[PDB]
Amino acid sequence: AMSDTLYIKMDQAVEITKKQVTVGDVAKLQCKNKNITNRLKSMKLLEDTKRYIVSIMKIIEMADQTFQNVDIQNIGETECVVEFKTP
Repeated sequence: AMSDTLYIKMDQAVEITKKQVTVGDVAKLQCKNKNITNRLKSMKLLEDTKRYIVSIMKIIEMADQTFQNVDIQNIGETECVVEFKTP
């Protein structure tokens, strides 16, 4: 019986030019099991069409909803301001 440990360090603020912001645009990830971070890196958090705050709990809900035996350890911020450029 093996649980994967996922380490999350979210940024405080992020400037984004893109159409979509993903978990990886917002936080650095580490897991020994790369299937975990590869999937989570790319998951849509939100799509552009000014600034949107992301809660760590949203990312955790997502990981818990996506993955089987993955417990999370939060290393970083709990709230993050994403601001879209291209004005």
